[PDB]
Amino acid sequence: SMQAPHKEHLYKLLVIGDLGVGKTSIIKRYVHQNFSSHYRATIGVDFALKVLHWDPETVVRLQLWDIAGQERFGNMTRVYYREAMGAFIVFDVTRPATFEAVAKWKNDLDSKLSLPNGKPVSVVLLANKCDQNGLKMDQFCKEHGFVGWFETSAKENINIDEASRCLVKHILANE
Ligand SMILES: Nc1nc2c(ncn2[C@@H]2O[C@H](COP(=O)(O)OP(=O)(O)OP(=O)(O)O)[C@@H](O)[C@H]2O)c(=O)[nH]1
Ligand SMILES: [Br-]
Ligand SMILES: [Br-]
Ligand SMILES: [Br-]
Ligand SMILES: [Mg+2]
Repeated sequence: SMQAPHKEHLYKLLVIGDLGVGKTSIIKRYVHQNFSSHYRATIGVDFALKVLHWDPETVVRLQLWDIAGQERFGNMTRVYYREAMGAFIVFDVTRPATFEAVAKWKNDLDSKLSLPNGKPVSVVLLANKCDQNGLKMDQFCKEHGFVGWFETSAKENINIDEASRCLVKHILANE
């Protein structure tokens, strides 16, 4: 048979952002290679598993937590975030009110979760629905403690493989 991988990683990753920004769609594209325009609102939280053959020696398993957009108005997001090693925070480029919610989610996450060493977790910002300022997005990341941002489309499959690759790169880098 095949030589077993040298190393296998399992990481919990959060997907957060306000109602309808595309959290579920990004996960469905990334994991199941599919999209539909039909809005099925998440109730509480749903889960998916991405297997990355990271290198010939290395598997990375990503336990994706698809959190519903109104969960930040509840009382225990602290439980949702427990043991996560990274997050995507998503907004809808067509609805600027969802961009305002990004800092709300980021502040909620950073207040309730740190790595064992007390460091904040790696977070990438996804500017989603780009199928429907570069410097300013960079400045925003530096001001709010994001490692990166990408324009994404679950519909056209833009930059979702790249954003996830770059987030896992950062999570390994703190190891
Ligand atoms: N055009 C376009 N529509 C998108 C994209 N991503 C999501 N949508 C649509 O936007 C709507 C909301 O998508 P969801 O993935 O359910 O959003 P959500 O953030 O999971 O919503 P909640 O779970 O209710 O908080 C749906 O009608 C999707 O088809 C995208 O990249 N492009
Ligand atoms: Br539809
Ligand atoms: Br809301
Ligand atoms: Br809103
Ligand atoms: Mg959803």
